[PDB]
Amino acid sequence: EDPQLLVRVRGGQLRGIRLKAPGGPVSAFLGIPFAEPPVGSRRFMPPEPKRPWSGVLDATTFQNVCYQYVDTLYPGFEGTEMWNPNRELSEDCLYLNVWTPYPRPASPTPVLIWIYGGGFYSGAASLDVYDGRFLAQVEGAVLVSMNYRVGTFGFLALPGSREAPGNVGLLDQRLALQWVQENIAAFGGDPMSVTLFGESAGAASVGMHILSLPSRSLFHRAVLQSGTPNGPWATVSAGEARRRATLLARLVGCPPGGAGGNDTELIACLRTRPAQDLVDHEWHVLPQESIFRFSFVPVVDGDFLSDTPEALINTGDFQDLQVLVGVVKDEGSYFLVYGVPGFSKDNESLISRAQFLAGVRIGVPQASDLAAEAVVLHYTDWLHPEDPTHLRDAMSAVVGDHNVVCPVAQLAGRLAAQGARVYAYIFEHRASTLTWPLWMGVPHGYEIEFIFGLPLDPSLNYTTEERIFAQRLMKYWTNFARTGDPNDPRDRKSPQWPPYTTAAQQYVSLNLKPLEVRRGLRAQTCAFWNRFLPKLLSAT
Amino acid sequence: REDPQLLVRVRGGQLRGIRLKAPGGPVSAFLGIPFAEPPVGSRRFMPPEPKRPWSGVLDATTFQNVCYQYVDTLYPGFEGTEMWNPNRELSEDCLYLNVWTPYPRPASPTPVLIWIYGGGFYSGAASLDVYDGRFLAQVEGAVLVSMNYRVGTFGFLALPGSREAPGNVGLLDQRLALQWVQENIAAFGGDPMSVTLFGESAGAASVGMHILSLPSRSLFHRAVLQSGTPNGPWATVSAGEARRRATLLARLVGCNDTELIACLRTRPAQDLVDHEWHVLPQESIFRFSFVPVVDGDFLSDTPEALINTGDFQDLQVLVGVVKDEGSYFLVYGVPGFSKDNESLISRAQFLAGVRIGVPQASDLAAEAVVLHYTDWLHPEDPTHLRDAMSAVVGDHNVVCPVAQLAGRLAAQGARVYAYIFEHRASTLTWPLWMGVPHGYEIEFIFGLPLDPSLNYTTEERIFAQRLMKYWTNFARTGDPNDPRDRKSPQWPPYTTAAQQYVSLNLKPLEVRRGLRAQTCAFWNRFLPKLLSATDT
Ligand SMILES: C[N+](C)(C)CCCCCCCCCC[N+](C)(C)C
Ligand SMILES: C[N+](C)(C)CCCCCCCCCC[N+](C)(C)C
Ligand SMILES: *[C@@H]1O[C@H](CO)[C@@H](O)[C@H](O)[C@H]1NC(C)=O
Repeated sequence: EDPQLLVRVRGGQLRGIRLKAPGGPVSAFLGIPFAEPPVGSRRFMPPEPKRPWSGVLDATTFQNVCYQYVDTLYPGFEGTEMWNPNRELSEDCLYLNVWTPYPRPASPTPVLIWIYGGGFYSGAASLDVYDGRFLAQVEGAVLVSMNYRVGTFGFLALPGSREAPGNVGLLDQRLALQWVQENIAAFGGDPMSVTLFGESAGAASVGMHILSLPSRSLFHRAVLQSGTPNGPWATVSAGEARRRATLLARLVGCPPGGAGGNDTELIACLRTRPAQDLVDHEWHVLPQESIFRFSFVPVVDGDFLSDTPEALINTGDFQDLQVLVGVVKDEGSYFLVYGVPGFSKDNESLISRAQFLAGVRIGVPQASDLAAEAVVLHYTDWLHPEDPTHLRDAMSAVVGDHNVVCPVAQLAGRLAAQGARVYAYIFEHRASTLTWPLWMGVPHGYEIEFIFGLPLDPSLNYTTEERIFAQRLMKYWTNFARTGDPNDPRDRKSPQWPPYTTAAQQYVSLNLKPLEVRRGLRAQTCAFWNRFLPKLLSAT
Repeated sequence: REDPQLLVRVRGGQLRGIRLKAPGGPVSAFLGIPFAEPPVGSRRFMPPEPKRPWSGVLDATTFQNVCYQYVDTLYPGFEGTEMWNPNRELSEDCLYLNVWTPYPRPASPTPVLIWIYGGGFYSGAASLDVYDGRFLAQVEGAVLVSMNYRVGTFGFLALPGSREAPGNVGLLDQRLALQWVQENIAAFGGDPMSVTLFGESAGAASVGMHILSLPSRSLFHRAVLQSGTPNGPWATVSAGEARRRATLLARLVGCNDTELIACLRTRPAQDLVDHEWHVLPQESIFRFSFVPVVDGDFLSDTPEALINTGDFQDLQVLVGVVKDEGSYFLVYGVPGFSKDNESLISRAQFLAGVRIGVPQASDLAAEAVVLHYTDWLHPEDPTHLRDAMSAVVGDHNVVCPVAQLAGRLAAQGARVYAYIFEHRASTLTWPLWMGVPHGYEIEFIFGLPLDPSLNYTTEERIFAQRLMKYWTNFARTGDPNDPRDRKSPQWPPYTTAAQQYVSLNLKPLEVRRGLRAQTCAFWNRFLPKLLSATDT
């Protein structure tokens, strides 16, 4: 047929499809099974390498989304729907995608592996905003985006157990990585320049790979957008993981009656429950009412993660590492409508003070009273402690800083200090297209469109600057991808992006106006969160 | 034959004053008038008993003894330090007051201004050149009274509940002086119905105490608290602490409460002064040995309690603070600070100094403080660190307690006026790094720049006038604003809602909202909870 859309892989033949990007043709190999479907008695189990196949495996289309909760908060609303599954749900979802430029690159092009985010409970490479055709067509890079097990399926764990040891949604990603290694070669990809890049929980994931030895040998560069492995939401202890597994199990009738004491039977029992049964009780295992906290996520097992990601970034050796890190203007905005009284995407959410005080307890569930006070002290504007507008924006700040920004900063600094070559940024441009209210500004995850290059598509209603902007962004990423320096290669155009350093603390303003270097990532505020607050908590 | 204008008859007898010359004219001055029987011998530690009547004409032309106290020998010969030291023979017999009126004495009853001097309750005197009534008297026509009150062990050593050493006597001395004015001030042309109290540091604390003590409250109508409050970390002590110290000091000099006080009364006054500092419990600064005890008598409850639950509708108050309240004190106990160099310190000193400045803090409380006052972008910059250490001490001990008091008073009916003094005396002898320290506003209020003999500038003289106008207008009408003269900058009341105060500097008045708002919420609201959580 066409040697361009026909490829032999370590397991067998494949057939891609030829996509048409604004600037030209692209080869796309969608739905490549990287592992044997983790269904049946394989559920909660580490993934296994897909067995070799006979004939030509079709790969002209997107596979099934892993089993996960579907958002029903705002039915029909693009702002939420855009994140929901666009393919059928199934426990048989272990496939990855590959975009290569048409025709295949002359020599070993650098590879950009994307890891989607969604609180470790949702997400899919199948998504529109994760369309890696532009970054291949335009920047000529080999882009790979895989699907990994979310929710209970990916992270339910009974630490120490043989049949649900946890973190399998990560081993999924790791397995996709080992694949890209021994197989990307055939797509014109360089198995020597693997640059991982993900947002939210994907970012947190990327971090996990950096912190996990076995994952090291599978990548060389890393980008962590709006998320880290060290936060208050990305991991749970062994005890908590268990307490939530058993509880979820219990709710689903596992085991039935007053029988118990055997984890194997407990999992065996769980393995028989319809997928939707688990998803039904996913949210009932949280210990307190909250936001930006997820039920099933990576666990500190002492295997995939040898110790807390905190303890790891604190004492790891990141000398050789080259990382790109960042954040958006208002991380915490999106999460407010999902459980904080007074907040809706429909009104301006001009909240009362009491609403704000309550909100603080939700957004910071692990906080004792005194610690809550501290947070209130810090975020209240005492000249106007009643102004609804402040209270509103302050709530978004508490959430966004606590969960994303400060942890980012804590990582960046701890990384740089450890030997890493870190680069930081603050995405501040609010897409014109954006359907969420003005009050949320630049919400968690609204940088993707630009990094992926969606504004390049003419049909989509993006402004010309946004297009130029997107290209600029794609440039930084791909540049960081090949070189390990997001800067205009040789061609020293103009503004330079300096490495974030402990002493200097430099990050850049990623927006319409050319680069604009700044110092201190909420330095003051994050000193509160990263230095003080912790000891306030470990006292109370 | 006598000058009819300098001969005054007072309840205890007659007295002759002296005609003084102020820059713009003559002024009458009656100095060293006794208002109490000499608190000596067995009268030591005891409350003041009224001055017994005398015969003949008492000589009220010269200042009297300064109350027995400690003398500041830190920087021998240094004006900025000596300007506060005793300028008359020390003696226990020091209970006298001074009145300054225009010359000739005013025809119409004029508003009285009563000055209570600073000095951390361990020192001070009305004898001091900075507390000179002559300018206020001559330029504004005020009747200015100022008294001496016992300090240190003599005026504040307490064995709560005993008869022979009840404590707070120095505060009683001031009250007695306040009564004396009530009675006798009419004789000089003063109006007993328009008494306005004003003080600085411990002086302002004392003023606050009179506001919070019922008896004293019916002896004045308005008040001005300059860089000082009744509430706050240093102004008062528990009854148990007061006793811990008193008992300790007693033991330190070789001494049943009665039998103890008896022994302390045989000790030479200097023996006491020498040991008064040995009783402090911790390595600190801006923390004094013998201050007002909360006896449940003069002070029914704590000033904190009292300002939170009191009626203050019938009160007009002027409160303020100078731009660099902390500096002066760093020099006294925080390593790395000297008047001689620029005192740029290392983060290590800043850290060890916060424990000096907030001696009562727990490691966590301290760390909370450190976190607040650090510039995390340059946590090592000695300049910022130096400036910051000064703010910790100023905010903790003065600025915030003032903001607290302003809010509580305002909240509970009072009419409050607030300011921040920002001008640095051109003639200032303290290093430029100390900015406008604690006490360097006084000389302007009292009108010293009006004396051409002193080397102030023309602007400074004009400034002094403006301030004297502010104070007197307030002492006169409860409002510091120029009445008829709807001039230019109008000074609005501090309200809990708007939180406005003004800038007292060479430029015209400027209104500012929120007095160290965010920082004071840390000290006032949060720090205490954290403090109690981590307490002993
Ligand atoms: C922004 N994306 C999507 C890319 C990543 C964010 C994932 C976190 C979603 C927060 C809302 C959780 C709501 C939980 N429920 C629906 C159960 C209330
Ligand atoms: C300017 N006036 C006279 C109105 C106020 C003077 C206040 C004196 C400050 C002394 C601080 C001592 C601190 C404790 N140690 C002994 C450690 C220095
Ligand atoms: C916004 O709307 C939600 C639900 O419609 C409501 O709970 C909230 O009180 C509203 N807030 C304002 C400020 O209108």
